[PDB]
Amino acid sequence: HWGYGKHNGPEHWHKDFPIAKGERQSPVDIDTHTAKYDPSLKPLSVSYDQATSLRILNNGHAFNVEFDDSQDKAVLKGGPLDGTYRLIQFHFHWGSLDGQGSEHTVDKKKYAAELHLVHWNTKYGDFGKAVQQPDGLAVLGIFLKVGSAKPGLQKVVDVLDSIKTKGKSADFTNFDPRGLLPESLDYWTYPGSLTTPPLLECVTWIVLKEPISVSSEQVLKFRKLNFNGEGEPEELMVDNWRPAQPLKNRQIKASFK
Ligand code: NI
Ligand code: NI
Repeated sequence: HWGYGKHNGPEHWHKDFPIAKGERQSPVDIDTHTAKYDPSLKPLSVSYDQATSLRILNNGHAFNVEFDDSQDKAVLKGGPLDGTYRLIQFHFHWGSLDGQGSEHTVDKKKYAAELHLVHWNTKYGDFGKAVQQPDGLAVLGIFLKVGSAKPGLQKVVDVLDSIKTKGKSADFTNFDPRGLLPESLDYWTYPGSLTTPPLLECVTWIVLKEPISVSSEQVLKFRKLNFNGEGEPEELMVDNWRPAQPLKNRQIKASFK
């Protein structure tokens, strides 16, 4: 009833999910000429040393690499955040062509893809309760450009053949998400939403300034995934991004001058 196809894409989502036209929707365009440095901000604290990855799942929209979130094993703190946010999953949004695929844009530039590391605020006890709160989630977004390979992505690439179609999963232990980060943790932040239905306005977005590079071969393997289930007509999993939404009464703050 929702997807990225010819008849159920982002422009239709409002019919089932009227908050699609809400006041704090994501993604947005990040205008680097109007975002303002905020000295109240602190450095990010990314603490992933004890991360426990479990599984990778093709959910028909993207794939999620899932983590054990039943203890403070992989947490995000600092920055704009108060309290402790636990990593639950990461996933990507990507294009059919190297010139589109990201959800956020920077001065209207689209990247080839965007990585989302999704975290929930431990004060709310579980993910499902967290998404009902304005400060329930923190999503660390990282742009991908095509250039050099990202070595730390390759284990994800090489399992994709085992999860080609919707509903397939595979064991995915011992993956280190630190290998997906750029060098700098400089960031932009703003209040927004989930970028898929139910589009809840529960996210503090933290979007890194520095992209990571992935190879053309790595991206091509993402583009072999399927939206469909096994035994259904093949629909390549590409262009699983929502376009920029109106900023409305929000300000984007920068952690850097
Ligand atoms: Ni549906
Ligand atoms: Ni996402």
